[PDB]
Amino acid sequence: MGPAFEFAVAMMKRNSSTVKTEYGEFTMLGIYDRWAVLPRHAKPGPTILMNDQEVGVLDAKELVDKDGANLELTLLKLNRNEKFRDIRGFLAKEEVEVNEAVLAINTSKFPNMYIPVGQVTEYGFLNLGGTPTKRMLMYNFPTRAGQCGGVLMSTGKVLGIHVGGNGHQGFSAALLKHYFN
Amino acid sequence: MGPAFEFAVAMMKRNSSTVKTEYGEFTMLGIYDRWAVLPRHAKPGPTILMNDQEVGVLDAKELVDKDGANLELTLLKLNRNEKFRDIRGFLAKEEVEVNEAVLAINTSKFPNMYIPVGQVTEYGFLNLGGTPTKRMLMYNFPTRAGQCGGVLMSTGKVLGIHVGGNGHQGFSAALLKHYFN
Repeated sequence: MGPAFEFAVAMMKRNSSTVKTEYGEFTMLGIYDRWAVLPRHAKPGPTILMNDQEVGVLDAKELVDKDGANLELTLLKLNRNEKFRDIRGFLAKEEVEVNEAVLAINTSKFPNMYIPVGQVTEYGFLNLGGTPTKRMLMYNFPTRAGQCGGVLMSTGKVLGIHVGGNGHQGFSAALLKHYFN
Repeated sequence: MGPAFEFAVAMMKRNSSTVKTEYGEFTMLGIYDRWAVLPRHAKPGPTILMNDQEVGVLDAKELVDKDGANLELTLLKLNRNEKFRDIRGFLAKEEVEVNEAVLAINTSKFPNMYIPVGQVTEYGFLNLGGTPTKRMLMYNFPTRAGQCGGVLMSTGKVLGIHVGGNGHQGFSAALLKHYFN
């Protein structure tokens, strides 16, 4: 658990920011270059607020699988000079299962908070409030709203982005390496 | 940092509970026997809610120093059979300063959350919203309300209880071993 928290703290400090869209405040992870990811429900507009400063959004991809199914992630390309530390080598080729994960949240409502969720299992398919969603990861933790965007991590691995919950279970979209080109 | 989080997680799981008084929801730490501590502002009544079950409060001591100054902690003795794991040997004789601390919160608004606050320094005297307060510990973290009661920890040490903040600084009351007799 300790090494996962140590990994998470350094990761969040280096690659995470707090983002405000018209739909709420979210944790955001920069992946490489000027590309980041948000949970789909952040519905970013043509501009976002990133650490309280206004930033233009050049592109927004709502990710779906080959048979069109919802993946619940939105990739965005930001209009800014500074480049994200490349973290693509932390992203698995496929769904990671682990016995000890930490979920990191970085917003106003949850500033630098970390949650031990323990075991993460590829749950896979999920009807996420009406929408057929795939590549879900599940862990047991008493969900609240505003955790959306939280980053799911273990030692050396960024596993996914928190996208939903039901009182004792949380769901992350798996953050796969191939999303990133 | 990792060992502190590992310490905190096990400590919270063993000795902490979520408590509702008429003044709010708070993290509570059981110390030994049927004695626990709350931040003063929890103002517990003759009964509390502890993990959603009603519990009688046999005694409540608002702690002050020898010259009467506010210490911002309330000790309470609970009317229940189950005994707290004795954690008095984790409590320092005097104010602990450390370079890496973790603040643990366990309520509905913040369920099993952990925050790296880094360096804790005996700040000592503080005018805590009108009240002259002593034996304060200070750390830098972007405070929100509902963190009251949070438990401040490092590897092997329970340092204090979170009692106040101002946007970038948090304050804990030092949890001294001698309070406990």
